[PDB]
Amino acid sequence: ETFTVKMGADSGLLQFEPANVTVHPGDTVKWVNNKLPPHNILFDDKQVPGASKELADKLSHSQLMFSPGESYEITFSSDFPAGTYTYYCAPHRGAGMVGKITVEG
Ligand SMILES: [Cu+2]
Ligand SMILES: [K+]
Ligand SMILES: [K+]
Ligand SMILES: [Zn+2]
Repeated sequence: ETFTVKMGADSGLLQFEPANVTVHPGDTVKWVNNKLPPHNILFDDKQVPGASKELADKLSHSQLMFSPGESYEITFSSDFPAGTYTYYCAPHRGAGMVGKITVEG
């Protein structure tokens, strides 16, 4: 299954929408650039299962997305550890533009 997360709410709020997503192995999360760009998607090393920097760096899309409809996807395959992956947008960090993917297992 694919879950679409908007970067910037339709309401014009600096939020990921939905901010919290629960996922099963094999699912994809697709971020779509929506309102009030730019946005990016950063996972800190201590905010993914096992605190793996190698994992968090692979998943982080640090490059800025400016155009509506730009997208980035992660397929959380069985290669991914179960647990929480907490992320944020650097440009809007002070606005609380944060999210969390929970991979069940
Ligand atoms: Cu943002
Ligand atoms: K993070
Ligand atoms: K940062
Ligand atoms: Zn860190």
